[PDB]
Amino acid sequence: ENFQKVEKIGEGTYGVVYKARNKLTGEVVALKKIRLDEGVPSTAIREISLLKELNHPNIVKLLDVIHTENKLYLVFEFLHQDLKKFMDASALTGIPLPLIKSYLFQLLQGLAFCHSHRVLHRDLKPQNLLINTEGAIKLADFGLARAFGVPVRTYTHEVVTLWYRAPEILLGCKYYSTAVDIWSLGCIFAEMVTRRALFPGDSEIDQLFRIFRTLGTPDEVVWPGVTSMPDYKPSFPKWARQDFSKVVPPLDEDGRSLLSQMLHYDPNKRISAKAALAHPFFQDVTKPVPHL
Ligand SMILES: *CCC(=O)N1CCN(C(=O)OC(C)(C)C)c2ccccc21
Repeated sequence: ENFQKVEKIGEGTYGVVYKARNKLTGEVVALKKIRLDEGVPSTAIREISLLKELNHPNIVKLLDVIHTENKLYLVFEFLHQDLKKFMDASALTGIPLPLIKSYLFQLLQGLAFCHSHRVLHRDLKPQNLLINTEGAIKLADFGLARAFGVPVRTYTHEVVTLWYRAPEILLGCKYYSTAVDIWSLGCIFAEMVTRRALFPGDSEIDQLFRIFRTLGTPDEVVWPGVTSMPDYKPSFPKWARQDFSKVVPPLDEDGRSLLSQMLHYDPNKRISAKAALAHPFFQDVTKPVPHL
């Protein structure tokens, strides 16, 4: 083939991922084979084709797409570590706040770009945020969820995490607005600051109830229309809202204000990526070099 395996990077949502070298250019890449349940779906065709052109410095670059033997191989730029591993590596000391702020600022730039082209991620999580040794962070697998769907289990039966999923998806609404990615990024922001996942649910109802226990059980006052969501139940227990001061210490008041806006229940109220970039939390943002 055009690409020689270097080693297995891991299992992805849709198939195995290898670090590979392009024979002709000598470039090293992450090669994702997409295994689906007849030919590639025309939905997958339309979506993947848009992704080759959706280029930004905070989006992992899709270098090429090979479609052969009725299967897709997506060839991505290679980055050496993900945020999940970097957070685990930093658990004793935590990621320094100026670096958290830089990462959040760059991720919001990537989101602002994709959202302005009407593309969303829908499955943001620390595993698909990739970092280099210079200070950049990039969104991986952008757009793959609309192209292929989000499965309950991966092809190797691993459970797809619910910890970053927005409440409107958990309540069964099948319209995903760009707000779903702001929610996930807010959860990741809180996790970087506190060194603990914010809502580590292990089932859809456990995920919802963890959200409710922190933010209050939603009602029509805070989220007009919530009681019309397909999976809303009037019998959900009523929990009161906790103050964010207890949820993300030692984050400052600007950071807590930004977080609360990214975690509004109503997707119509939730801050957009563009507005979030103008928030005073980023007034003193810098681009540090990480240790790793
Ligand atoms: C999943 C569809 C959706 O966008 N919905 C569902 C209900 N909803 C809403 O306002 O419904 C009426 C009260 C107008 C019937 C709502 C509200 C906020 C966000 C998303 C939705």
